[PDB]
Amino acid sequence: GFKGVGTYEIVPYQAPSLNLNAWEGKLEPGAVVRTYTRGDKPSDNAKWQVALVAGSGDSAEYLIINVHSGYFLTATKENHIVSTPQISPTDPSARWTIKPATTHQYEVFTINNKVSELGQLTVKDYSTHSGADVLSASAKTADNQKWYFDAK
Amino acid sequence: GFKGVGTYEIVPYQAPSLNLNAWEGKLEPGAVVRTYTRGDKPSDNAKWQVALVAGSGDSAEYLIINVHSGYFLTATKENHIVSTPQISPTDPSARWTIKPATTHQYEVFTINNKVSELGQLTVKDYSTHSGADVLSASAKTADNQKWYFDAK
Ligand SMILES: CC(=O)N[C@@H]1[C@@H](O[C@@H]2O[C@H](CO)[C@H](O)[C@H](O)[C@H]2O)[C@@H](O)[C@@H](CO)O[C@H]1O
Ligand SMILES: CC(=O)N[C@@H]1[C@@H](O[C@@H]2O[C@H](CO)[C@H](O)[C@H](O)[C@H]2O)[C@@H](O)[C@@H](CO)O[C@H]1O
Repeated sequence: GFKGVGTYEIVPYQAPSLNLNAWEGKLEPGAVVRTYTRGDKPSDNAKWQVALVAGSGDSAEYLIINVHSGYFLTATKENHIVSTPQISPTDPSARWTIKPATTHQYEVFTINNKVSELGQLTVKDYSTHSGADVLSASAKTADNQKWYFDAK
Repeated sequence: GFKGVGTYEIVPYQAPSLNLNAWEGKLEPGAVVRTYTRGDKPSDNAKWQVALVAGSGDSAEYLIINVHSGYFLTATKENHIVSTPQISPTDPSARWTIKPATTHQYEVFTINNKVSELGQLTVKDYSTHSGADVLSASAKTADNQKWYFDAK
C-alpha cells in the first residue's frame, strides 16, 4: 500500500506482474518510462523514491525519483510518453499527487500531475503485457490509470 | 525558519549575507558547494528543495536538492568539501537530518549526514566571507556548523 514517503515498486492495476520501468536503466538523463516485467528481484531502474515536497494529505505534492539515476518522473506533453529528464524539483511538471482510487477493495491509486492539463499516469491502450508506453493522458481514473505502491 | 519541506536559502549562521551555493551553477553533475554572496535576488543554484524521504520529527530524513540542477547535496569523505554528484536517493550519504541548535534565540539548525562518520555541514575554518569551502566535518555544533533556513 501507499503509506507516504518511501521506496516503492509502482505497479499497474491491470498487470500486477509488471512495474514502472525507466527504459534501458542507464544513468544518462531523459529515459522514457514503460511497463516491464517485475522479476524475482526488481531492478533499481524500476524502483522509485516517493519524496514529499509540499503540503500534506491527499493534496500532498511528491517527486517520484528513479532509484538508479536520481532523475524525476516528468510529464512533457498531453497524451505523450513520460520520462526522467534532468529538471528542477520546483517544476510542476515533475510534481505529482497520489490519490486513493480503491476498486473492489484493491488499494490502488491515481498518479496525477501538478500541471492539471498533463493529467494522469496511464498505460497506453490498456496493455496488460510488458513493454507498454506509460503516458501522461487526460485524467479519467480508468483502470489503466490505477496503480499499486508496493513498499520496498 | 525551518518548517519542513519547501524551497530555501540555506544561510551560514556566522555570515548571514551569504548562502549555500553550488559553485558555477552549471547543469553537469558533481559541483562542489561553497558559501557565496546572496545578492538581492538569490540565484537558482543557491536555492535548495528540502524533500522528505523517511521518518518524521527531528529524526526525519531529507534530500537537499539543488533547484537549478536537481542534484543532491552529498557528503563523500570526512572533513572534505561536499558536492552535488549524480547519486541514488536511497544513498545515505545524500540524506540529512535537520536539528534545532537555537543560539541566543536565533533559530538556527545543524545539517547532519545520515552516515554519522561524515558528520555536519561546516563552513571551512569559520570563514565569514564569500567563497569558503563547505565541508562534511566531525559534528560538534560549532558556530560554523549552524544554519538558517530562509523560506523561498
Ligand atoms: C541487464 C541490462 O542492464 N541490460 C541492458 C538493457 O537494460 C534493460 O533495458 C530494458 C529495456 O530494453 C529494461 O529497461 C530493463 O529494465 C533494463 O535492465 C539496455 O540498457 C541495453 C541497451 O539498450 O543494454 C543492456 O546491457
Ligand atoms: C552569472 C553566471 O552564470 N556566471 C557564470 C559563473 O557562475 C557563477 O559561478 C560562481 C563561482 O565562481 C558562483 O557559483 C555563482 O553563483 C555563479 O553564478 C561560472 O559558471 C562561470 C564559469 O566558471 O561562467 C559564468 O558565466
